[PDB]
Amino acid sequence: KIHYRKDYKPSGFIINQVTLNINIHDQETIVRSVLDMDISKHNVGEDLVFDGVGLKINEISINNKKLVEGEEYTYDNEFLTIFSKFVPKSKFAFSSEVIIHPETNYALTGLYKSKNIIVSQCEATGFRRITFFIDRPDMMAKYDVTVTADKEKYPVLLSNGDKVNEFEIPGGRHGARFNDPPLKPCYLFAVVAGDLKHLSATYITKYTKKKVELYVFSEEKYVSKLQWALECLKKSMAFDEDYFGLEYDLSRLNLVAVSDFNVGAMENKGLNIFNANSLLASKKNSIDFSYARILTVVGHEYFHQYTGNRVTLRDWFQLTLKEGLTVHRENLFSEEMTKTVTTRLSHVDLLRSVQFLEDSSPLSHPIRPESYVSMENFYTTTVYDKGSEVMRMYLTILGEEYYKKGFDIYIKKNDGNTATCEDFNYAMEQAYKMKKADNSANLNQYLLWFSQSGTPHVSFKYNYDAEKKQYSIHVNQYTKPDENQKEKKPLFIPISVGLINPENGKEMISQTTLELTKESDTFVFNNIAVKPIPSLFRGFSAPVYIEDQLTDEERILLLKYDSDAFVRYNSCTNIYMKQILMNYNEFLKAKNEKLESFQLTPVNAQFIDAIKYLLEDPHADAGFKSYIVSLPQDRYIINFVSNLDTDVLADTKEYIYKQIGDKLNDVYYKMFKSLEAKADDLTYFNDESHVDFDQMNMRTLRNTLLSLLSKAQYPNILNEIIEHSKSPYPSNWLTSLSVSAYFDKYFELYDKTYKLSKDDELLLQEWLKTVSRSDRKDIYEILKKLENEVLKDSKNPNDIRAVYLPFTNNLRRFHDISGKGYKLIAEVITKTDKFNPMVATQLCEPFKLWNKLDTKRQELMLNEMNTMLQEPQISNNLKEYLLRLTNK
Ligand SMILES: O=C(CNc1ccccc1)N[C@@H](C(=O)NO)c1ccc(Br)cc1
Ligand SMILES: [Zn+2]
Repeated sequence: KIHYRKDYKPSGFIINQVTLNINIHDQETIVRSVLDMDISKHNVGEDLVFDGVGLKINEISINNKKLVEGEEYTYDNEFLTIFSKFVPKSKFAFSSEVIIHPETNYALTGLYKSKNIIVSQCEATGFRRITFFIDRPDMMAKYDVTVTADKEKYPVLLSNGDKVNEFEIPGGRHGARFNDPPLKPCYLFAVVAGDLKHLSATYITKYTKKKVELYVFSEEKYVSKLQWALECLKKSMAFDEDYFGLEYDLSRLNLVAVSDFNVGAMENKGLNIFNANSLLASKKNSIDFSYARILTVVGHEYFHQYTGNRVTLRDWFQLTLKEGLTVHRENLFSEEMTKTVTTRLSHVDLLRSVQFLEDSSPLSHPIRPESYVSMENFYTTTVYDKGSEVMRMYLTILGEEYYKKGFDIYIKKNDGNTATCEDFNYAMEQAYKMKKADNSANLNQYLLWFSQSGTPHVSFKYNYDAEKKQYSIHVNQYTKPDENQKEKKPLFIPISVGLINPENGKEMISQTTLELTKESDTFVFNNIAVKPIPSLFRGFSAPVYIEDQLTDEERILLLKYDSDAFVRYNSCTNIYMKQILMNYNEFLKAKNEKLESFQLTPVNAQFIDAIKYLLEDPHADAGFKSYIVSLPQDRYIINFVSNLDTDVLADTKEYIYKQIGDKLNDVYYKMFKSLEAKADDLTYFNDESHVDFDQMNMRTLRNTLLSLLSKAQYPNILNEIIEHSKSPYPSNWLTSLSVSAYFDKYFELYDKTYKLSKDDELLLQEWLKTVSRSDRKDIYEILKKLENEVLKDSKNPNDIRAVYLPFTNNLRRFHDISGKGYKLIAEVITKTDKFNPMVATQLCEPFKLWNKLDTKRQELMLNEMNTMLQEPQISNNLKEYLLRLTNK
């Protein structure tokens, strides 16, 4: 079945109360469920159909009358059908007893066992794998849940709500009962059982002065890695209080880390469950990246408590209303807490690489799709990250004060209810009306951000009249037709702009957000004393392709002197892109024409001079510096080249990196040495509450320079590499492994770092990733060694994703013209699809650009997707993904 957004219809049934008994045994888990139900005003006498996947039925009843299979109900392992003739006309009880098997549930959806912890994952459609339900988010009910288990193996028992009873059971078993009176959808139900250890704190809310208990749990081995998460939770609570004025409403919040998890974390009410790699860190055993990941993922699930949990989705097509909005709240949080410009830059760099690729691929979809078949395939960077950019533009358009007023309208009008994207637009419209002093002004055009797929292109032309002191910015917007809209309409595009005086680098006009609402417009500015350089889309103010039509000399001057971090970064990006496209076509012609000699256009010398200038600026940001020395991401570049030949791109990037290194390697080396003291400062190495994002950026800059100097084979850099391997920080010593790929000591540092990584589950996975991404000529043999010596038959999604996905970014080797790379990942996708369809679909990520490559590689990748499509046991998830991806 394909579900279409236009076909939403309230249920003809009501579920008022869920009473659950989940009894965990060694070989099986027994779920007894009583559903206090009713007939709704939309009933039309239909069969009572519950969702129920993979359940072994012991018995069902209606009003303590056991139902007979065949004459009274059919169950096909997916839908339980009780025919209307046996369905009461008033308040009735439906009860069932089913058997499920968490120990062998390797799809990690529903109830499953992660190492020695039983844990649930119910969003989107996992609750029906636990018991029968009308498994859809508008079906709101009260929950009363008892869990029993062997007490020695499972001493800690958690579910939603208040623990109201704890009782011993003969046979060394024990039980706990949890009552959660407030209504919730079933995807927010959770249960956890295990030998869990914890850190805890008490938070007192800002206004009600309520005492909230905060618990963070892990397995005993890793309980020393919980401190940052707890700190991040407190920060998230303060931020929503400080920025949005929202307080936590429950008496307890639990965070739980498990080793086996399909995604990052899950916002189950009062019982947030996390991938261990997004909750656990320690400075001895984690790379720097973990600290920003934990901060964002803890924040993200907390912010869901309002945007997702208190204000609910009517239906799954509204997904971006909770995910896009929560990512937006997440990003505002991280920007505030890290206080570095590279936080925002990192979100743009993700959007413009990953999400732009998806939105020009055959998978392109608006942030509110009109249909789906696999609800799990709905969870995408379009829905999340373009969703967040659409959510963020409300704030750009409105400003902080009226944005907060509109957000408050939304929460006040809809708290405790279901909502839709239109509800949010309406709340923002009310704030737009107050801001414009015009109650006729509206945001109806803005709704197209939700329904229109594809990335708008925004282009510029300029005019300066020197005698008139008059400056004109002519703007054009354009979206390519795709499979979702033949004719694209103009969106409401807010363009944050400044005007830079090229003589002194000063701002020429006040804060200004151009509201482009037509396919084209001309914005004129008077009293402009000299010809300015425009600073366009400051902060990346709309999710668009920016065609700035500036000269490289103009872009260099913005890069040196503009006030906005993103426009500086983007101006640099654009200079690189111009060079990349030029040298690419030059390498491509020489290859196509079989030239025996040929020329390459060198990198702009004034550009290199500007990079040196900024690198030598003591007062500049170390994180920003590391962005300017890095060419754009390969998946950003691919949006600008038809039939991209990856070897020619590899040769292009190589030439450009070499050109710049040939001028700046001595600068790179000087800085790498002068940065050591502050970057590797150990003063707070044993304080897990002390987290310094500037210092971590300094290490990123050192590790970026080290990589450049190593690839360049800078004299005696191997000494620096070996000394780096001795650093206490894993970002440093795992960096020493990857950059030693260019040297004969690689396999000596392979063994050294493995021995340092093998005793921590998460640190080993980072090691796997480092090996996987190593720029090695023998990388295929090294992956085979990982498979045989380390990965083996692990079904842990973290292990599989660590071995294979970084490798897929290896431009020369993953795209080896034999197809051996496409064949290797295809085999892994098909093998993984037999037990975890969602992760199988994640492993298809490299294929998303398949139709953007040279015709030979297009054919290689298509052949492999057609082979996976032909596997007789293919999951629905994977089949539907690959059918869409290949346009079938
Ligand atoms: O962990 C992440 C990371 N983001 C993400 C992951 C996959 C696809 C798109 C984005 N997302 C979780 C979230 O949003 N928690 O609040 C989540 C929860 C359930 C389901 Br089904 C899917 C994702
Ligand atoms: Zn989320």
